[PDB]
Amino acid sequence: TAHALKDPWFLSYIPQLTPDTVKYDFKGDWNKAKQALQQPLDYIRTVEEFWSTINSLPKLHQLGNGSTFIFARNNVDASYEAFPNGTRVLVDLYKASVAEKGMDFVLSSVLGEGLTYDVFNGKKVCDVVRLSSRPNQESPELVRLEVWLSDQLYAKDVIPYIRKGLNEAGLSFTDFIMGESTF
Repeated sequence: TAHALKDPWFLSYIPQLTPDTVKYDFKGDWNKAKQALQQPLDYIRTVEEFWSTINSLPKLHQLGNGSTFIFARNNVDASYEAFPNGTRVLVDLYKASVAEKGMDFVLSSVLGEGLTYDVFNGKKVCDVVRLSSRPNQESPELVRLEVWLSDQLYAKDVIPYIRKGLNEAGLSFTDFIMGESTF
């Protein structure tokens, strides 16, 4: 009937979340801007819900610069403070079209627990996936995906697995760039 995910995931939206907008809100306090700007969207509990939610998301680049979608395992807080020995595997997707093929690969791999059994040996290292509109002068449709890891030790294994998966999803070397930002 309804095919339950290993864990439910909470989907949230932060409109035009830029490092400059946190000046309008409390200077230091991130929690203030978060409580103010963040909108809840969906609670994804099943595979059927996952695909309706994914295949019904508004295009990131068509929402303003800095606009962010957050998928949080068991409704956890997507804050860097929550994962002290953690990191975030970055994927920059240059076109709007490739960002769609890339998001499908990464979200199915994470929420579908592909990463868990292929890279983490059954451990739930990933609890957050973030997607944001990050245009630049050269790339107006630029989208950033972030795969947050509980432990940095797995990043060196997550980067080639995601890269191979993206190349297998039909993305070339120029379609995306792999990155890493520690916590």
